[PDB]
Amino acid sequence: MNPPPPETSNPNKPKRQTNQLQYLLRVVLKTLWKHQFAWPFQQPVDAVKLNLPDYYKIIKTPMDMGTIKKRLENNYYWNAQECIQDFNTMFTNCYIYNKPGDDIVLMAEALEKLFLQKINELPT
Ligand SMILES: CC(=O)Nc1cc(Nc2ccccn2)c2cccc(O)c2n1
Repeated sequence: MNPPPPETSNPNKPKRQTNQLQYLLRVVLKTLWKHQFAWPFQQPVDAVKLNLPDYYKIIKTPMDMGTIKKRLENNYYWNAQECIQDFNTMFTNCYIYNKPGDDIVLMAEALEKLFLQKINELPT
């Protein structure tokens, strides 16, 4: 079945709220959330509902925009680079599990190119 989702709070992890992390929630995430290809990434992969029983045998660092959202809302991150790593992990997983030109990869590559032009400039 499905593994536990990644943690969205951790009381012994130091937390911070920088200007660039506010921008990742308020601006970067909340617009990517609205893209037409955003739905498969708005929650952890449900390997049971999707009949992908091999997903979590291949992917061992799962990540998804729904986890990132709760992490941003809970001030989980020390800095913006930690949150950007989570985004890249989400995109990289999708390219590892699937193959060039799959419908899901096209969705991810569309989000990823949008993600890059949106983080091109972060606040100060
Ligand atoms: C062969 C295959 O179904 N691959 C998939 C399917 C996903 N979500 C879905 C969900 C519903 C229908 C089809 N697809 C998916 C999601 C996130 C990351 C991934 O790597 C994914 N890979």
